[PDB]
Amino acid sequence: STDIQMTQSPSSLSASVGDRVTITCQASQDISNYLNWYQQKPGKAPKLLIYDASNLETGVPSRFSGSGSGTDFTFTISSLQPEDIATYYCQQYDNLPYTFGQGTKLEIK
Amino acid sequence: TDIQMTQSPSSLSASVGDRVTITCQASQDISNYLNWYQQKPGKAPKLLIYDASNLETGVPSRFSGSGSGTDFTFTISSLQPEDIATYYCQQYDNLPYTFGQGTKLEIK
Repeated sequence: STDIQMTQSPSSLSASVGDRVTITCQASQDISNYLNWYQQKPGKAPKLLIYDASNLETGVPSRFSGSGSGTDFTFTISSLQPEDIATYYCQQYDNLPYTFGQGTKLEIK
Repeated sequence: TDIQMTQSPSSLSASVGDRVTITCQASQDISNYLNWYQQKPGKAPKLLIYDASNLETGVPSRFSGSGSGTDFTFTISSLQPEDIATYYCQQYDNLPYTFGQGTKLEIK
């Protein structure tokens, strides 16, 4: 088994407050729903937002969502807020080693 | 109810060739199910060590991990310039698979 590569796009984006943010990840192997989305702010650890492709982690605002199963996944922020400025990552958990996408750095326009 | 990983130190500085020692404590027994990731500046975290002590492909021999249960150590035997990064432990005994807070390593 080759390590699973997660292809995340875009690498950076800017948008305005309220805008819809759309990030994609494609897994190099079928990973079912074993895909998480994390938010990382400077100097902090990744924080789990979406687990098992589409489940909202406790305490996380509902503007955050995920979809997909198999190889193609999408993460959405339906209305971008100032506090959401961070780098986001997809990560797969189907098989060790757990692998991250390359990240998407968000900024406000 | 999520397992708390207490990683220390938060940051350190050391010299090329020095021994770097990072610890993680789990709030409950996680057997051997501990990962160590390296996150180089601007990059995603990359898994170096799994099952507490097993090295991934291409990880050089200066990296090691030890411990079981609640008490774990990550060691760089001889720090190299390319090792400057933030390191994270992660338990994968019980979902969610929670992370330590990180250790930011710099050169003196």
